[PDB]
Amino acid sequence: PSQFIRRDIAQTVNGSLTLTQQTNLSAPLVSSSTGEFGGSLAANRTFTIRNTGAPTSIVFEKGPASGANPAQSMSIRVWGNQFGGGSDTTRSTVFEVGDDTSHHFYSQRNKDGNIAFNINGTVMPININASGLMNVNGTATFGRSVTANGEFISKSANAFRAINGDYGFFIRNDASNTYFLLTAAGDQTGGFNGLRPLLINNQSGQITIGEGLIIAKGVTINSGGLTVNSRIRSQGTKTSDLYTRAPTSDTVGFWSIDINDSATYNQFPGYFKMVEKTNEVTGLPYLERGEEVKSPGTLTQFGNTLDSLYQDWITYPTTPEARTTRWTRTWQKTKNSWSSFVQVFDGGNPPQPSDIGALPSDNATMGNLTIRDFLRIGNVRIVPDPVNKTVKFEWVE
Amino acid sequence: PSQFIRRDIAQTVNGSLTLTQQTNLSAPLVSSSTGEFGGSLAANRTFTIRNTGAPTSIVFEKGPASGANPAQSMSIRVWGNQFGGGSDTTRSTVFEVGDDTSHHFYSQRNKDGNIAFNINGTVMPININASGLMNVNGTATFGRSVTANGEFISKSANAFRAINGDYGFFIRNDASNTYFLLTAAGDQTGGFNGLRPLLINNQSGQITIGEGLIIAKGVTINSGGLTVNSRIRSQGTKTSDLYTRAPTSDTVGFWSIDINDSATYNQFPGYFKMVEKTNEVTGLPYLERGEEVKSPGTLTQFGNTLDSLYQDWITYPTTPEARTTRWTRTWQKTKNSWSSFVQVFDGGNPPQPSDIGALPSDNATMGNLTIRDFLRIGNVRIVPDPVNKTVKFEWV
Amino acid sequence: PSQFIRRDIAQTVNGSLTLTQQTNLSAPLVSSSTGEFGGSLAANRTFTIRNTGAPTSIVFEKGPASGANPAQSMSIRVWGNQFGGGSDTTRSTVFEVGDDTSHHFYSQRNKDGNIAFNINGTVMPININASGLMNVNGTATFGRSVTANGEFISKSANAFRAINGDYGFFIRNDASNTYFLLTAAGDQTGGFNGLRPLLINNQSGQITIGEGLIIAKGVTINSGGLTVNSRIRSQGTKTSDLYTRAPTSDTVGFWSIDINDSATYNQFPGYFKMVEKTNEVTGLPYLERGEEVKSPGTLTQFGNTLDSLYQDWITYPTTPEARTTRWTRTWQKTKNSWSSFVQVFDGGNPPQPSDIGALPSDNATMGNLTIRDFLRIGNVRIVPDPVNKTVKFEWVE
Repeated sequence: PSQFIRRDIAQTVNGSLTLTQQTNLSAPLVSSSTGEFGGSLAANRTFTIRNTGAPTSIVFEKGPASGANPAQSMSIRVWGNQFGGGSDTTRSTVFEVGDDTSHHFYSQRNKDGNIAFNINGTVMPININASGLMNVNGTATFGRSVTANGEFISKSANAFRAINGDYGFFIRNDASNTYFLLTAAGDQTGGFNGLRPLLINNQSGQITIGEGLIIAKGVTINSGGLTVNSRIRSQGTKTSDLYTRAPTSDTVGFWSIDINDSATYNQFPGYFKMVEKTNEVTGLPYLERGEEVKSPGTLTQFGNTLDSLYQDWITYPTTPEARTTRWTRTWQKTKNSWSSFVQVFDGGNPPQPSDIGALPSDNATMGNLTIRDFLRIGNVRIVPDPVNKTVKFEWVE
Repeated sequence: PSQFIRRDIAQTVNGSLTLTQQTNLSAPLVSSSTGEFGGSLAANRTFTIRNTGAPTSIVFEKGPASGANPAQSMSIRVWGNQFGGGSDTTRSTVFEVGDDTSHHFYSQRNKDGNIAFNINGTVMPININASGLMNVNGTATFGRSVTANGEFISKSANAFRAINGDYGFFIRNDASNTYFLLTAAGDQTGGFNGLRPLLINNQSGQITIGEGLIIAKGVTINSGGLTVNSRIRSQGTKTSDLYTRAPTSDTVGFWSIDINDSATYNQFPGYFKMVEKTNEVTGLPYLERGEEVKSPGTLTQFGNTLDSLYQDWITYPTTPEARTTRWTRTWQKTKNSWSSFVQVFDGGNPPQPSDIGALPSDNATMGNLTIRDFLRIGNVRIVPDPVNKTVKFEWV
Repeated sequence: PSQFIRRDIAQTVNGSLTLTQQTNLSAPLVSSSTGEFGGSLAANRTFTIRNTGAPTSIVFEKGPASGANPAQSMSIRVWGNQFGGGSDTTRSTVFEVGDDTSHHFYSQRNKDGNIAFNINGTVMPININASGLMNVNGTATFGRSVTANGEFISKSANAFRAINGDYGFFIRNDASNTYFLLTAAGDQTGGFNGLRPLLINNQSGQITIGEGLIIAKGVTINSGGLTVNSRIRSQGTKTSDLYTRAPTSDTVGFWSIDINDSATYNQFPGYFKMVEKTNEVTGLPYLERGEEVKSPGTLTQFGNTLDSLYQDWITYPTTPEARTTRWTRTWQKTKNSWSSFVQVFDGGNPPQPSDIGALPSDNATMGNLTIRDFLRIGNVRIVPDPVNKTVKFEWVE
């Protein structure tokens, strides 16, 4: 009648067909319902998951817990919240991959049009090459060098540290001063010890070096002077020829030298032996200069130029009866020579009557003497007697 | 004939069927055409998108703009340009994910066989662990420490900066000199102010410290000497026992001490009062020594060693008629003592006849004198007369 | 009869049907077998790949090597090894994308529940924003500034380097000392040259500056003193008023000045041209002062305070007959004046009899003299003759 199906015209089948043989189609299959295949599936070029009100997804089933199967099912879901009316409408288009516990990753176009790729864990690339910015909130470690075309800036008080062997060296800006500091040995990442090698006042720029300073190749203080607690050893260059050496631009200035070798000090002036004499009349001692004796001594130079330069020589005693005598000379640029050392006159080295043209206090001899008022010999006074053009001899008493 | 579908052998059906009940299959479905399901679809194990000349893709539709739908449709496409597509041939195999506007990301293998994973925006992981290298073209910020097993190199003139509080401190290599510099207060990322704490010349390595230098625990200049503009205060260690103090390795050298306290300066030589007298005969004045007067003074030492060491003591006046006198002594290592201070003779402090063994210029007494030529008394010469065995007198 | 298909009840079919027109479904399609579509395919909302023991995948075919086709096929596979009984069972759930040669990338959740996203090559984002840690094993390069809230630490002996123009400057902790060093010109990334600008001893903190030091705005040594090899030029500030200038807190201390200009040196003491006289009886010479002659000289100051301050003036000869004479003075704080310069007495500049109140040895005149024992004139001794209350004459031969 029409309870059987036609091969030639359109037809509506109201019984469930089971097809036990291969079904072939050469025209569109259009269903308003589901498809289920117990074997594999293939289609040409494009698979489209259609959306009529809910986000689209692919589900990868986990299957039995055996072989190469995963522990959880996963999905790809394409969704957003721009149209959902929540407190957040900024997740405009999201491609999210995850399992039953949480997403693994997603890409997202924000409502602002920018794209994010979120990874819910650790990203493990080989190389990284980012065209834009980097931020990293946690600790960072690099296995090799780090080069920047810009500046390195630290907001940590301990800012820059170099660790090698037993010690950390570091630069610390504590807001008041910037310090160059060192760790205890074996505490290389830790705090500063008690050493204060160098600091810089952040306000004034003034530097304090706290554990001693050695300088090679000269020092010049341009301004402000120098204060020293509590001695200066200005050590002159000691040469065999100090007695005759012309100064140079390198040897001008202040220094002292200990001339302690006889080959040198024998060329220099000595001390003088002194004999303590007694004035017969008054009993007061006076020193009579005796023989010169060569001695070690200190040579001290002063003055800063090849014109302005002088020296002092101060003998020091090394034998039990040795005395000390000082001597002076001045550099004579126009003569290209040192003046001859002259003796300083002092209470240990007094000028002698013959040095100055003074009559000795006793046992004296002279060419001539003029007496205006009287000469007394023993108890006789000799006085002028001009009225008789002679002298009177007055026995006293 | 029969135009009815045989239930028993192979049948080509040439009208459109419309199946209202569940359709079961137990053998392959094989179509040369499209499929469209208005409900969900499932398959076992594997889904293959066949490629007969155009790249394969999955399209995820956006649907109506409501609920949890995305604003744009997305696609996964597997494509390349090694065999076509304009000028680039190096993108061999690309797995691209994106929306109607642009890709979000892709992986590719290039023609040389290397893999890139491109993200068209911000990658936001928790941790990063890269086995190879890193390049970042833009500014970088780190929330905690940054440790490198290698060196940190900056190609920026301002190279390394430590900011804390009001100030940035920084090292600047300007190509000529390397400077340690400071910002103005509250300009911590900015340029250097006028301070010049320290620079190093890049050619000579000579250092200039520009805002003063304090040093503790000693200074030694190994070579090249020292030049100072424009004074040196070498301040000796003032102790109560300076008069008797033996030098030590610490106190040898040059210094000066102001001995201003009588407890100490009373131990040292004073100045001498002096009275100007006039020689009656010549009219020429001379200074006659009187009482010693204790006085503050400057003690200055010279010499660098326990052998080579001497001192000067220069009194300074603190009362209106006070004079000034210098005194000297030498350290005597072998006797373990300072020599006694001796007075310096100078124009303000001349020797006296008593110091030198000389007769005073008048009112004098002596034991004996010998006169070779003549003794004149008033206007009479007393001379010897051999032809008489005595003296003779001669007027004028 | 039942050689045709019934159109109104359930019908098992055992022929192979070939449908040449569009097939329309309005109820589920349920197959135990495969599906293959030579055109495109679409479903609504969800696609599920079922798993009955082997991991699920999608395969994207490369097709012919033409147009916009890829060089290799790709797949997405969701798989694991937790259940496989192998030596690694930690890869619990893996979402893996790759081609015929290898994976490109994968996400996984491990057995510990943590997520990794592995990229088998170079990750190329625009920006990076990591909420956790960063480790990079290879070389790192940064195009702009690098700012850390924490400390920068290097474990490299050469730790921090600033390159500009021809030179690298760097800080090197070699485990013994920390050095500030410089490259040769044009070797900006290389080793140190021979320069030693600054180093810090890691154990003591002592600093050595090796290529000279200039300091401006003053130096103070708080402790430990100063040693200088091998001279000190303490250069006083030379003003026109040095003769009368009161000291100030800036000018106290030790210095020397070369007073080489007559406008200034004519205000200071001169030297004396000396005149040699000869004792008539001994033939021994003695010097006395001739004319004073103004001269350039060295002015040297000593002392540290406005109380404790003195000066020396040492003339230097600039002509044949010129001689060096020294002069001294003391700052008198309570009088607010320098003492008058007084002449130093020395061998070149001895005191005269008239300076000391001594009788001249030659050609002397005095008011009175008392002789106790004898006066001899030529060959006659005049002696006290107390027995005859006079004086006795005694010719001596």
